[PDB]
Amino acid sequence: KKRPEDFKFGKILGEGSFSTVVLARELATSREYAIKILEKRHIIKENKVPYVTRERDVMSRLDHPFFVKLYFTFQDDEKLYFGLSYAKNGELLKYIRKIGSFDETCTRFYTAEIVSALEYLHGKGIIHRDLKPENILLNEDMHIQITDFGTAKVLSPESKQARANSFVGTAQYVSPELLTEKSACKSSDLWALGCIIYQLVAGLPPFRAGNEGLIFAKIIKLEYDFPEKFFPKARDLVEKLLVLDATKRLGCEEMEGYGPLKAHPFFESVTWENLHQQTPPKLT
Ligand SMILES: Nc1ncnc2[nH]cnc12
Repeated sequence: KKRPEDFKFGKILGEGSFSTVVLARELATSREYAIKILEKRHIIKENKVPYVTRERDVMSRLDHPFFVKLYFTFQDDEKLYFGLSYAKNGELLKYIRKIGSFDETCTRFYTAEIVSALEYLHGKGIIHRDLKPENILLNEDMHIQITDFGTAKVLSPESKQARANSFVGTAQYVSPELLTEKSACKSSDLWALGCIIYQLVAGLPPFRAGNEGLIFAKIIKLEYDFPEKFFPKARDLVEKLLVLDATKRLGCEEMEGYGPLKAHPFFESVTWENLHQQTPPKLT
């Protein structure tokens, strides 16, 4: 292949430090895409080529309903273009802020979608490393579409790699092992999941401060509290995820993976099959 003139560009969906995402319609098919556009001069000058390459390589591996899809890539002299699925309802974070928190049914449903997504991702040997509500988009049907793969890692199957050495993430969601051991693992995403479940119920993530270093100090000490009213089985689940030892988090490989996590009592009423076809509960 496609070229820019094959599309009609509409509204700007997002502006980042080195990318712009624009809604577009492909003329020959009438399909809508979110097109992420990178200016080559800028990505070269600012040493972002590895992250752009990583995003393309990781997204090309993914095929599951709970991820943003990469349908095509093309470039011209100035720019690289990634054709992505359009998530019309934007970031999960927007809904947390607006409603303040989610009821139990909605927490359960969205948590189950995230767990299903992570099961798929980790089953492919990929760590996200920057899981957070801003990176969990919502499609027109209000199912999740996880994005932001330029800081993800494909663990090498040939070496049975478990640990990744790049320092990436977001302070509120970063795992203690990355801070203290300088590496992340698949279980690092389970720590982020714990933060996210907490945030859905309480309205804010559990380790928070106006300076990143203050957050790091709390993470490494497991310094957080629950508000007095927090759904008890969700509290139990969070306490099984926000564990300093990454080999002791429910869902991790050392604990036999996603079957035991899906078996947690908080999920007793979830039907895991065809979750992407179930009608999400309305957010109120
Ligand atoms: N795929 C997408 N859909 C909607 N907004 C986005 N912002 C970044 N990627 C997006």
